[PDB]
Amino acid sequence: GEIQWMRPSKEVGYPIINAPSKTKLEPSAFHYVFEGVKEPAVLTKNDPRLKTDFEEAIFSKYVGNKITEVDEYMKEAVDHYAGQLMSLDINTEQMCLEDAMYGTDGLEALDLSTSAGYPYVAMGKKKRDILNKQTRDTKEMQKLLDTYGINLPLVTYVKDELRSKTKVEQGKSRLIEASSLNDSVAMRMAFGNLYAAFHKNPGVITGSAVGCDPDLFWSKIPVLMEEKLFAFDYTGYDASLSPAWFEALKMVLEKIGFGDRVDYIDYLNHSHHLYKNKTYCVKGGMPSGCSGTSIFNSMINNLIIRTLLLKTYKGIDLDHLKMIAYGDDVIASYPHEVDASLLAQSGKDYGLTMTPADKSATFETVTWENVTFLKRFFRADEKYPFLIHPVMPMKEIHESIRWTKDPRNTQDHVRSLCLLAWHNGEEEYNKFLAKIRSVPIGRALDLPEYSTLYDRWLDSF
Ligand SMILES: O=c1ccn([C@@H]2O[C@H](COP(=O)(O)OP(=O)(O)OP(=O)(O)O)[C@@H](O)[C@H]2O)c(=O)[nH]1
Ligand SMILES: [Mn+2]
Ligand SMILES: [Mn+2]
Ligand code: NA
Repeated sequence: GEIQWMRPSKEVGYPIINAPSKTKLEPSAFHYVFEGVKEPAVLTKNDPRLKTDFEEAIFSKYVGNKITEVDEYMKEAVDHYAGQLMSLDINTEQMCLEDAMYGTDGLEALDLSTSAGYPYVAMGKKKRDILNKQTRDTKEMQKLLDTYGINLPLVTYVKDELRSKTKVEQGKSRLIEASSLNDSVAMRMAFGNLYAAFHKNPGVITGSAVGCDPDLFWSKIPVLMEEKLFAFDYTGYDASLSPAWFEALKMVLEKIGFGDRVDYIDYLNHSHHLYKNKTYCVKGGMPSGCSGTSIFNSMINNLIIRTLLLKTYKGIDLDHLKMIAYGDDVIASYPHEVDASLLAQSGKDYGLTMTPADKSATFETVTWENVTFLKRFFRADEKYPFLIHPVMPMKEIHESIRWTKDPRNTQDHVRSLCLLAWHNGEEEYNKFLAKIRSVPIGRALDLPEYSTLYDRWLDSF
């Protein structure tokens, strides 16, 4: 991913975009009952905390495009992966504007809370002003489509979330590249059925975990994995992606019956962006707020891992590559051990910064004891070991609970944390409930007891 140019939006007929300069995050009722070292990410260039140019820091994620074409390995990876997906019978039909808007089996309705992007975010129009769950009115959308078309600029927003102290001082705030509602609707129409197929088939055949339910899914994973596990995390995956990777992606779409709309993928690749008063163009890089981002990111990852394997271990049997990805996050396995550090090396030649899974200092052996996927661990239940607990560290949970965006969602927010936490064991969960109930707000919430959660879990399978 690399920025080709950037200049004043007025210089090209575009309005300056307004983005709140104030975080919605504020200390919560539990701010002092729990330990935490994260603060609301920098949202503006002014933020007193800064220690380097904001503007520069945020965009540095666009490290450049390391590769130019789709080499032999990438092509073989394309063939093999496209091969597996072929065994899914993925319906190649377009998705009717209705289902694409209010959802259907295997796909949720568009999210009404998130932006609507240009031009609507500059005309003042909002999402609830275009559709409604009970009506399922295509007409209003339809008109806007005919009126403004597709391929509309991406409105870039700085993401309002918690970040480490360093990532604050280095203005390393993450960006949300929101795509116009039109575009999103189009893409959901073109790739609607693909999305469903994936959401409904998390596993090693899609090599995707998107739309999965950790409480149930963690138990199917080990069965799917091969003997030896390997993993690593990417540094700025999305932005590092070169145009070649998008092509490989189209080659895959093409082979599975979507050669039809591979055009849409071009839009994610060669991007048109609006950030404040400035406008820029990006060659490569996956936009963060786009319909399919998650899935396409995962499909590309299936291609990447296959590529570095064919390139490094000639003769390797991909049919025994068992991997599951979720965007940049991946968990893989092979009958034989492989050198992650070595694969990481080939990664650079392909423009990817891969590192020891979980900020390790070095690439060590990956085991069921130390492997994590989605920040979660795998831990067999003491009473019925054949059931696996997805275990999120408490530190993460402690961090999230010390803050709040909307006081009216404290019930839902804490409840959620509880659904993650209890897997850390009953003793641990109770200490958590205890502290929560050590202040008025907590004591007022409706939280599930350990035994309630654990039983409900046992029956869920
Ligand atoms: O809205 C956004 C923006 C960014 N991202 C994601 O954030 C990633 C980069 O933004 P991060 O701040 O998470 O950096 P990092 O995780 O790569 O840092 P390290 O672990 O390597 O030290 C990208 O690779 C993309 O997956 C989102 O998921 N959503
Ligand atoms: Mn990462
Ligand atoms: Mn990740
Ligand atoms: Na881009």
